[PDB]
Amino acid sequence: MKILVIQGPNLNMLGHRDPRLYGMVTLDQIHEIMQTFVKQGNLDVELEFFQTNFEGEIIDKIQESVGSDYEGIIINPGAFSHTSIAIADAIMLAGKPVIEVHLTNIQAREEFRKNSYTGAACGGVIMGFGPLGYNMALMAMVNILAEMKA
Amino acid sequence: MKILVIQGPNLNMLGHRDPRLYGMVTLDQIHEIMQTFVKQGNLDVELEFFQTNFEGEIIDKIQESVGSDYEGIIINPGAFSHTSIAIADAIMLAGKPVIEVHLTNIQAREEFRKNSYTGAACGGVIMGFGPLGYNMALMAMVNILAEMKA
Amino acid sequence: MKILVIQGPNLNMLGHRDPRLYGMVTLDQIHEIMQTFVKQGNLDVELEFFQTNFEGEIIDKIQESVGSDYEGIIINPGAFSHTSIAIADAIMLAGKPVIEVHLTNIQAREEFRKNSYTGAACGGVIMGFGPLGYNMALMAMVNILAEMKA
Amino acid sequence: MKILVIQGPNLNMLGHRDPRLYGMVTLDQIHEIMQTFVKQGNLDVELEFFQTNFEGEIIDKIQESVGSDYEGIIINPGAFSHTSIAIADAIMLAGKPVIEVHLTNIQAREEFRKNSYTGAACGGVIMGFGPLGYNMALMAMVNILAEMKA
Amino acid sequence: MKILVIQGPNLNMLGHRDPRLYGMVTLDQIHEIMQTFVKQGNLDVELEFFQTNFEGEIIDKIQESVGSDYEGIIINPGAFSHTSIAIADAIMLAGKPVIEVHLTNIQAREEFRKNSYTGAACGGVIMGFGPLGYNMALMAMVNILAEMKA
Amino acid sequence: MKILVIQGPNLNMLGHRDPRLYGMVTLDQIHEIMQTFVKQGNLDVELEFFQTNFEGEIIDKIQESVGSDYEGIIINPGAFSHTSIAIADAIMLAGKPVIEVHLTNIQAREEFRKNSYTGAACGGVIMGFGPLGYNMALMAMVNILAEMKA
Amino acid sequence: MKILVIQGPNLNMLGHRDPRLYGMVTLDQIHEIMQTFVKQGNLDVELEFFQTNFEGEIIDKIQESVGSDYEGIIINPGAFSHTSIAIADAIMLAGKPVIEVHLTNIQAREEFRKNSYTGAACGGVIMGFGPLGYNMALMAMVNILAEMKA
Amino acid sequence: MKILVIQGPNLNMLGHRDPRLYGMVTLDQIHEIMQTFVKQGNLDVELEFFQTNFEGEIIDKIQESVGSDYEGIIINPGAFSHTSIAIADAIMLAGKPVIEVHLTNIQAREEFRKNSYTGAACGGVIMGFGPLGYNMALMAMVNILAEMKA
Amino acid sequence: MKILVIQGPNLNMLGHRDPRLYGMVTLDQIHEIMQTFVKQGNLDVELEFFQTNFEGEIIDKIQESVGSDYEGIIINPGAFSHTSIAIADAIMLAGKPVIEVHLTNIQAREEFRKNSYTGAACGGVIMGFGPLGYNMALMAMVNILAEMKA
Amino acid sequence: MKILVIQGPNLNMLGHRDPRLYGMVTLDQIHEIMQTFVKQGNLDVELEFFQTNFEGEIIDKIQESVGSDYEGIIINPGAFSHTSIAIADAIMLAGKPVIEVHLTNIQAREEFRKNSYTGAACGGVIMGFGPLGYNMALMAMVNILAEMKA
Amino acid sequence: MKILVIQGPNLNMLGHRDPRLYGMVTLDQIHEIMQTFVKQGNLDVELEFFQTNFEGEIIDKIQESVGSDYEGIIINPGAFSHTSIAIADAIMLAGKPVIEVHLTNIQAREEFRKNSYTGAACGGVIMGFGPLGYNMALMAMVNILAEMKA
Amino acid sequence: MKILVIQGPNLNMLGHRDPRLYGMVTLDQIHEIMQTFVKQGNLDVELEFFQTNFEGEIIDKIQESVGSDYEGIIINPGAFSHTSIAIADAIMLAGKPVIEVHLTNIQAREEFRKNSYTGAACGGVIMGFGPLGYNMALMAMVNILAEMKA
Ligand SMILES: O=C(O)[C@@]1(O)C[C@@H](O)[C@H](O)c2sc(CCC3CC3)cc21
Ligand SMILES: O=C(O)[C@@]1(O)C[C@@H](O)[C@H](O)c2sc(CCC3CC3)cc21
Ligand SMILES: O=C(O)[C@@]1(O)C[C@@H](O)[C@H](O)c2sc(CCC3CC3)cc21
Ligand SMILES: O=C(O)[C@@]1(O)C[C@@H](O)[C@H](O)c2sc(CCC3CC3)cc21
Ligand SMILES: O=C(O)[C@@]1(O)C[C@@H](O)[C@H](O)c2sc(CCC3CC3)cc21
Ligand SMILES: O=C(O)[C@@]1(O)C[C@@H](O)[C@H](O)c2sc(CCC3CC3)cc21
Ligand SMILES: O=C(O)[C@@]1(O)C[C@@H](O)[C@H](O)c2sc(CCC3CC3)cc21
Ligand SMILES: O=C(O)[C@@]1(O)C[C@@H](O)[C@H](O)c2sc(CCC3CC3)cc21
Ligand SMILES: O=C(O)[C@@]1(O)C[C@@H](O)[C@H](O)c2sc(CCC3CC3)cc21
Ligand SMILES: O=C(O)[C@@]1(O)C[C@@H](O)[C@H](O)c2sc(CCC3CC3)cc21
Ligand SMILES: O=C(O)[C@@]1(O)C[C@@H](O)[C@H](O)c2sc(CCC3CC3)cc21
Ligand SMILES: O=C(O)[C@@]1(O)C[C@@H](O)[C@H](O)c2sc(CCC3CC3)cc21
Repeated sequence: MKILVIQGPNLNMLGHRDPRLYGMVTLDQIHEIMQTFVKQGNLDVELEFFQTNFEGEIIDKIQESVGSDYEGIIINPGAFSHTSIAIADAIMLAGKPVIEVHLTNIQAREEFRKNSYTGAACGGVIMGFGPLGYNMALMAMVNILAEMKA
Repeated sequence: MKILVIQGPNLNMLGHRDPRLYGMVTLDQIHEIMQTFVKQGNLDVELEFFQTNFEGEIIDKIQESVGSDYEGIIINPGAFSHTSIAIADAIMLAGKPVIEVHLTNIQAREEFRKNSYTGAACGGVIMGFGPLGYNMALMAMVNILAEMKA
Repeated sequence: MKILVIQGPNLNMLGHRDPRLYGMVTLDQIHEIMQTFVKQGNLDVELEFFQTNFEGEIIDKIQESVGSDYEGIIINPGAFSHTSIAIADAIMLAGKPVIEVHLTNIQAREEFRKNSYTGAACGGVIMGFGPLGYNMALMAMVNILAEMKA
Repeated sequence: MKILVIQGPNLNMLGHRDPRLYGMVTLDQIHEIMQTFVKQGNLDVELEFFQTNFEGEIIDKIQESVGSDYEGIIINPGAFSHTSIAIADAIMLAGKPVIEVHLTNIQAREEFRKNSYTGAACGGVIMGFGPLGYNMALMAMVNILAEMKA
Repeated sequence: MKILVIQGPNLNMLGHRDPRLYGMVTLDQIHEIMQTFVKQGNLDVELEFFQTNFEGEIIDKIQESVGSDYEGIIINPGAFSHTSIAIADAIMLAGKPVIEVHLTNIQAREEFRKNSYTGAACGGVIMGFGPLGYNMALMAMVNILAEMKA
Repeated sequence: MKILVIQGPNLNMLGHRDPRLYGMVTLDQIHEIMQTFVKQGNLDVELEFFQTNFEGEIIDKIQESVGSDYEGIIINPGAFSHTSIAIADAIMLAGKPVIEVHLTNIQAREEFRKNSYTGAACGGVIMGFGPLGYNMALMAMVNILAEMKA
Repeated sequence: MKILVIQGPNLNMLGHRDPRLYGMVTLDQIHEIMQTFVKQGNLDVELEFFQTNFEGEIIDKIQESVGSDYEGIIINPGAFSHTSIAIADAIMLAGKPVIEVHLTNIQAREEFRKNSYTGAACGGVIMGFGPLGYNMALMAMVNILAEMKA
Repeated sequence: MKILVIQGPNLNMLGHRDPRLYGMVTLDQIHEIMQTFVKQGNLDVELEFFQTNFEGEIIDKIQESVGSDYEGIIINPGAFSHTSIAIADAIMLAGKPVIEVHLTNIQAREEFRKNSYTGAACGGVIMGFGPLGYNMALMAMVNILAEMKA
Repeated sequence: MKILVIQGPNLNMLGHRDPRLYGMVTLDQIHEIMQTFVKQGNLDVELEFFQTNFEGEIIDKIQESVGSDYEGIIINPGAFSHTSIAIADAIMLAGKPVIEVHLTNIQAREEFRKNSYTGAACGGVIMGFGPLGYNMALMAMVNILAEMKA
Repeated sequence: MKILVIQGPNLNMLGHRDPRLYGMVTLDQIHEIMQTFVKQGNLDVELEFFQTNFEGEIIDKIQESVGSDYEGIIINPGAFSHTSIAIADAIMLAGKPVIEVHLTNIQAREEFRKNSYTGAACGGVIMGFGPLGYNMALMAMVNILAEMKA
Repeated sequence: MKILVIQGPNLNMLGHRDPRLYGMVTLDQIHEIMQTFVKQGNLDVELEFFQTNFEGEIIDKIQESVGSDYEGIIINPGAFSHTSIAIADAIMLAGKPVIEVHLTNIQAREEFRKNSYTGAACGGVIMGFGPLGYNMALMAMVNILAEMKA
Repeated sequence: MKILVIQGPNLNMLGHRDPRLYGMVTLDQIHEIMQTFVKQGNLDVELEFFQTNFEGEIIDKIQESVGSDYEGIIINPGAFSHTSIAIADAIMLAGKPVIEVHLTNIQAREEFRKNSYTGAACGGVIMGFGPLGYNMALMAMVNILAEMKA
């Protein structure tokens, strides 16, 4: 399985800004942890990582995934979760499993973070576990894709 | 007349995804149908087609149209219809006729599709006719631009 | 094809009142223009025109259309667009194509004009083209009814 | 007892349109069933049936009932339930028992059907039993009018 | 001056129903009082009175007034005040002074009576004076029409 | 047929408190009246009555009904109608006919009583007939269960 | 009869500012016109005029009116109409007739002017007649106070 | 570690009702799967399982957990997620990690399921993975409790 | 006088959890303080204390109070204040004085705590005084019950 | 301790107007009762009483209290409770205990009385006990100020 | 140029209360800083400073400014920004430039501070710069008044 | 100090489109005016100017500023002010002073312009001064950065 990991606006600043709220582990470190989760698990998974601050680049990437290459997406759309009907539509149209991850619990913050157009379009959502959420999503994606093969 | 046809996020997937809702005619096929409508009508129209998943590329394109080249725009902003005040402002500022087209009837879907900032900025709106909407928009634009010349 | 053209409350005052907003072309003139569109197109269309200020007369007329006589409706429900669930239900129940036309762009006026119960019930909606909208609707209806025959 | 049965907009299409939602029993058939309920019950009831798509005709009829002739009303105002403050006022002013019936459960459909101005004005409301609701209303009206005589 | 007095749904029941709220003076009595106000004032006014429970009949009547006959309207639209965008549009389009009267203070009742589409379209509104409101409206109309002549 | 009659919070106080609004007939008296309706009708119905002030006891009881014993439920959830998504879900999951009864017209009281999650989940709803509503519900349930057998 | 005329915030600028919207007749001129209406009518009325930009001074004045001196109030609370629950309470507590006047039609302006706490507390409201509204209010007050004496 | 697994209203019907939406795996089967996840992982975890349809029993259980016995809770509050401020407070007061699981994606259903008072009180939330969500929660809890020990 | 003191969900954790917000005085300590207030005052009061996390147990207890034993209730419904229409109805139906106490100022916290269905049903409400509120309520209840005896 | 008792708009009319709702005890009588509560209690309290219908006079008075003279405020802001952010800010800025009292239960009246900006700024709120509320507030203030000294 | 500086409710407490949020610079100090800005700039400006906690005194002052004396106003209406339609109207009617200043960023605080009726009436608004905002406003006013002279 | 000036969507059209609302001074002219303000002031400021119609390019630029090069940002996000939570987050995360400027008063336009996510994230906001706002922002930034150095 190729699994695409899409990281949205501002995620590249992880570990460098607002450590109180988002922690001290960087985005690159999360990606190395995900690799280690696959390698140590001997999972038949190839991870591709992609970060961007552009809505259009997320949509382009999701559309790129219409192919025999990629079998699922794990996405943290950042602030676009709450605003991007376009990304939500791209997810709906992807026709492959998509899992949404948030570092924080978006039910427990400002009112404007409670809506997730993208999350509503995803099969499942994981929030509030920090970096561990991405490993949870990896566990879940492997299990989903194996279920679909069976 | 040069008429610019702008197609927004996800429109490039037409005919390939969710055929139940959006049909089996591709974006390229719609564009060939529009050309055929002009050629068979002997209309003095040059069509330029542009698709993008980027809000900023739509705005750049609309601004590009401030010129003796282009006389009107037919636009399907996709999901940005409901979210993009920036595109709505660009339309307001274009100072040339703009017609909004939607494949679907955005009054008859989710509540979040009912608002169209962009449509409110356009002279007219056409929705719910599938690909035929673009030919309706072409008919209308030709008639508007001929009225303005008179 | 028999196509029924239903014009709602206040439409009979067109061309005589508020010309700034609704123009100087009368309702009778629009109807003659629609005929000319059919005759010059050699379209196999018989138009029937009906105007009324009564919700109940619109519903009676729509129900009248349950028959081998009429194959589609083009309707401008006027202000009843925003208020009449009853007309919306009649449209839903008609089981024939219905197209809604507005002279003005009802996305670009008072907040109370944005809701269209009737438009949500229609296959398609055309707004903001003035009288030309009715010819667009005629073009569209002919194409829809020909598609259904095929 | 004279009991007036008022059937609102679109009810005359019952059994002929949207059978999935509203069933295959016609309005005339419901009225014959109500008669049979009275005759087989030996109830001292004279039914008068009235259907109309006009709000004003419902109000005129309700006002007609200010008389020694009619002792109660069973009404299905159709879509006017949700919109007609005027009919609600007529009901309030009738000074005789009025029972509202809906074929469908208007709590379980679109948000715009949940409000019933007319139902709020009625003594009681019955919804979601299809045609049987009218017999329930008949049972209830007989019992109410007998209680009032005692 | 011909002044048209339009009385909306349920007004014909005045004095006969809910006397606690609407009083014991009938509609016919109000009309005789208005005549007496004109006659005793030696006002150069011809009153025409019209009551109806039909929205469409109000609109037809208002349109009838597009003429050298009638110079102003005093209207109590009843419950249609709160619902009828169509009547509000007819008033806007009338191009003659229109005054709205309510017997009751519609600011001091149910929340659903607070909106008056028709009142917003009228030059002025009078509410809460019972039958006296109509004489106030007559005083006002005479003064307005005399100001316009000067 | 076994028919389960579930009476929710505060119903056990009927006839003892607030007689102006809820009447002077006790809950036990309503239950005896329902029995008499069955016995005098020679209906093949076994009634089981259950009252509780506990949401969880209502849900437990509804789940108890997943069995060859009980064929339908008549429920007055009291105030839980407006609040209990859990009871609404239990009703949805019951897979047997459920009818909601209210003594009062919950469209005609405080705004907070207008929502009925439970009523939306029920096949039908009866409100505003006082104790008679339960007999109406019994009539209806017998007719529904006989229709299902046929 | 002593009639107190209370003029609220900004009314003292009438005729001097925004003549397009509020006209060119000053507050002092309106007061002289009201006197002339009484004198020419030989009405047994003593007018007292009071203008202030202070909510507390309006309330003090209204309370001052608890006395054999003053029999009614005509009030234009200006912008306090929309905000002042305190003035609304003072009006409720006055136990004498109070009539609210607005120069403009507060149904036809900004959304924030539509609410009138004070108007809801008044017996009647007059709006949209400019200065003439005050004479209408005077006519009405005389008639109300004469009715109360009878 | 003792981990308490709390299952709320209606969860005991899993696998027996509405399999389309909630699947065919029973609650007991999920619990055996969780045990197998611990046993096969050689995790130092003792699971305690508790299901109830009572809000008060959930709160009692959570309070029971104030002790050296239990170190974390995995909870699916069912419909109480959307309604129970009391359970949310109990979670806040527990002073131990709590993870919320939903079988379904509560962002993608009825509007009334979008609010989760309980989820906002939890450290993290997992939704839309069916039974697998509970294993994800187990993975997460073990990792959280191990982090806290370090 | 027997005075029933009802303490709702989570109150039994007082003094043990979240001392910053709710203080360090336990529920048992508050109850001993209330006794001391009665004993030192030589008040003719018998206190009965009852805490529960169950809505149904509160309602059962309130209904228990329909008797010559208990003359008033002091209640802190906890989180049920904001949610429980059922408890509010039980209070309305109790026909004895009920006083609501909150430790905290529920006007000064989350928006979801501002509504108190139960408080609206109570004669009076005391909030924000911590444990002292219960003594204030005791002072008040004694004075109310003595006034009723006179 | 000097305790300032501030009474807001309309409170000076207590006992003279609307006795049904606000009772027959005057403001002066409440103040004498408060004195008697202090004198009979031998409390070391000096009361200062201040009533005004002016928002600005309340704010001036509260600011006056920034001094060694006054140690706490008991305030009934009347209708300004619901409207005055300015008074709420003055309370926040006072840096001394402030208790809000309402005669009536402002949770149980019009929707517009439910918001209390001032109450949210106060340490505690007492409502619905009539004049007794002020003695409750006095009891509470003495206890608060004694706690602060310790 | 005479420039009037109006400071609203509570501003006189600046530097003495809540220094964390509003700083330690007093109102008098801000006024001396503004003078120094004019003197050091050799600006042809005469400053007049006015602080008050009374809405009516602000309106009186603004009206005072209708004169050859004063050419512009810099205003911080304090909490009246969010509530005072009357002050907003006075500003609209002033017919001279008015600039609104807030010490804090009123977009970044409580929801109830986001609305500024007064700010909407002003030419420009400055917020969130503390005392420096007043010097920014002075810079701006000088530039505006010089532009108007040219 | 390096100060970054970020200009958002559509700002590049300034002076060329809608001069009535946005004036005739171009963006390049504003930038030259800002330079002149620095040069004539002998301010130790290096301005960098950046305009874009892309949300992602604004975020990239803001992140670019995490460096010893740039010390503050002046931003006009255009229409993204009202929509872009992503840009608001980037501003929050920048950890350097950011000032928002709008040419127009966004409190005085369409309702949809009133929300500014970005402005809420900024230290301060300036609106309604046209091009002068940018010089005000420059004055302010210099003063802020000098205060931080001290
Ligand atoms: O919790 C999450 O994962 C969010 O998706 C919630 C979003 O509401 C928010 O915009 C953001 S911003 C962000 C990266 C912040 C990093 C430290 C620089 C993550 C998220
Ligand atoms: O009906 C339309 O034309 C819409 O503009 C309505 C928008 O709400 C929606 O986001 C989308 S997505 C889309 C392309 C979908 C294509 C099959 C891959 C079109 C539209
Ligand atoms: O733009 C349209 O076609 C509308 O359907 C929009 C509706 O909101 C409105 O009530 C009206 S009124 C009207 C006839 C006005 C004619 C000059 C006398 C048309 C319409
Ligand atoms: O369920 C009901 O009885 C309703 O009153 C609910 C209303 O919301 C609705 O407009 C309609 S339309 C209708 C007649 C439909 C018939 C098959 C042609 C009934 C009703
Ligand atoms: O106060 C008024 O004049 C109203 O226009 C207010 C409307 O809200 C209401 O529907 C009605 S109904 C009515 C006639 C009632 C008559 C005794 C049978 C008048 C009015
Ligand atoms: O009208 C009904 O049947 C209601 O279900 C409506 C609900 O809103 C309400 O909580 C209550 S309370 C109740 C029992 C009251 C009994 C005299 C002690 C019934 C109901
Ligand atoms: O139309 C009315 O009478 C109003 O009461 C409506 C209010 O909304 C408004 O604040 C104002 S301001 C005002 C005096 C304006 C005068 C020319 C300086 C009157 C009114
Ligand atoms: O998806 C979930 O896990 C939910 O927590 C979502 C809730 O909104 C809902 O009430 C319910 S009902 C339920 C058990 C249903 C079982 C088949 C009988 C689970 C849930
Ligand atoms: O302030 C109050 O008294 C409240 O009634 C306000 C409610 O909103 C809240 O749910 C709770 S929770 C609670 C007990 C908390 C105890 C330390 C474990 C009290 C209350
Ligand atoms: O109940 C209370 O104490 C209130 O603060 C509630 C407020 O909403 C109301 O404006 C008023 S008016 C008032 C004095 C009324 C007196 C008999 C002349 C008190 C109050
Ligand atoms: O930030 C501002 O300038 C405000 O105008 C915002 C308003 O919302 C607020 O009421 C207040 S209160 C105030 C003076 C507070 C001083 C330390 C005693 C200023 C303001
Ligand atoms: O007033 C401002 O500075 C705004 O930021 C307000 C925004 O709501 C709006 O989208 C726009 S569009 C714009 C550039 C318009 C230029 C003439 C082509 C500026 C702004």
